[PDB]
Amino acid sequence: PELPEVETTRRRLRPLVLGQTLRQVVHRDPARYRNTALAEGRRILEVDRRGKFLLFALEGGVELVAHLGMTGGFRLEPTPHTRAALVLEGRTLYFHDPRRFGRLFGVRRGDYREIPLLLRLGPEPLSEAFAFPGFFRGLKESARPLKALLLDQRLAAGVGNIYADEALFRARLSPFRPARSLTEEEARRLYRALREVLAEAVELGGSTLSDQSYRQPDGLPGGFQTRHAVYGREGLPCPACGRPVERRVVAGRGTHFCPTCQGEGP
Amino acid sequence: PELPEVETTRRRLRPLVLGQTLRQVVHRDPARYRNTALAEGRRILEVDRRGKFLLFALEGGVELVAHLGMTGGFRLEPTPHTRAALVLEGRTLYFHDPRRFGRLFGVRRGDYREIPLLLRLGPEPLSEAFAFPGFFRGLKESARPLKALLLDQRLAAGVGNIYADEALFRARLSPFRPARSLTEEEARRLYRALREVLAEAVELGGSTLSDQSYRQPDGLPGGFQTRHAVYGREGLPCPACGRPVERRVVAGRGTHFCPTCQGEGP
Ligand SMILES: [Zn+2]
Ligand SMILES: [Zn+2]
Repeated sequence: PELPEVETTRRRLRPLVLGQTLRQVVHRDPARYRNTALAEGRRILEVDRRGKFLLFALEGGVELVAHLGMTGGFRLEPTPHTRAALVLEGRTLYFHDPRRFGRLFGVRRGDYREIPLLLRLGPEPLSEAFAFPGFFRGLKESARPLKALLLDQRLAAGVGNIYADEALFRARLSPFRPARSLTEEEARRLYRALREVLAEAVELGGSTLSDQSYRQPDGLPGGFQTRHAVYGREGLPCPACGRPVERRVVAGRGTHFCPTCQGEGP
Repeated sequence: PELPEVETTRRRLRPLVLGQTLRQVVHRDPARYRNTALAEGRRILEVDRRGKFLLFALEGGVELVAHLGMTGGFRLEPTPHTRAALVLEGRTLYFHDPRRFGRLFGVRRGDYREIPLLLRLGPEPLSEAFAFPGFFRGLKESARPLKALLLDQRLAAGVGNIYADEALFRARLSPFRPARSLTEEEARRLYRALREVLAEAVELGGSTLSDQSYRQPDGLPGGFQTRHAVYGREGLPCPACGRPVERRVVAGRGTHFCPTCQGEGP
């Protein structure tokens, strides 16, 4: 679940939760679900998103921050691996998290000292805060692989494997070359590709694949998967040159790409 | 402060905080003021008292429990020893506490796992629930000194040194005799005296001793100390027989009494 999936969740949850009192946050894991008691007995005023985090604005200056990791998603009905429940006046949201990567943080509005990942997040890719000047600066400030850097979310929040892979293919750039090795012309292509890929994905309700671990609360599948050029298409023809898409796993991280179009491969 | 001082605080504060939004509980001592963030951003629905505890009932099923201790008190103006502040929309309450014995507890309504005393407190002395049969039975089961049973609070919630001493004098009973040694007639006198002294102390707004430690919220002193017969009057004339009031200490525990009038005197 990346920015497009989480943004879709935010948009779909608003109609179902705005105005409702969050009666209780039921769970049995104070290590992963921190200070949730702070959020109880408060009316939900809004649902915001920062990166991949979901932030429920609660009456009285409090926020319930949700980290939807890599499985953790909210459902309208309980599941065998539901680890927490947000009990509202009219309905209940169940936190489906098979691999316990999810997190919840009851905090005073804006106080993210205990949420390091949220604290260092770069600007919102689809906002005016994500400007090319700063983007270019950040790239030249790093010698690490271009892909890896994008995943750190310091240059752009919410970017994961799917969209980094699709943006790199769109911009025709190797995911493995040094970030600072990019020319202004190239960096500009990636800047645009990243923004266009993310925007399109949001418009199509995100991507929905096989395992489909992550599901939207209404169960409506996304449609950006129909635009995937490389992600999840290993062995299939590159949509540009027909060459079989390659999937290389480096440092435990899998990356889809076309060796020909992205200047890599054997 | 004992039941009378705490009750006076409750009565004085209610007209000032009822219906007000508790915006924040300001302090920098999480050791003594625990989970206060739980109470923030909630309207104050009531200010209850159980024994010597003050409880602010907050919208959303939360309670801010306050234990004053030896020198704790809420003031309408800040003091050199203010340890915390309850910032309301219309005003601010300051928790004055020179000796730092006071404590604050933010808790879900009813969850007194951290304040067990609050769960075992006996009936409220000035209530229909405080009955003689139970009181008498409670005394007949103890070989411990009468006064110790008045301080237990499982028998008489809210009673401390001042009112135990004063009740015992009014009832003309030895503070040091075994609780069980009392006859039913003696027990009935102590029962009545205890209730009258507390009721009277409440009427006069609590007791402001020599240390001038206790003061109502606005700063005005209580006025029951003028009715004191033996407390804080060691060496002064008993008001009934003119003999010098004595003060026996038991392991850091003073007890004022008239030897002659209260069946003692060696
Ligand atoms: Zn290709
Ligand atoms: Zn006397």
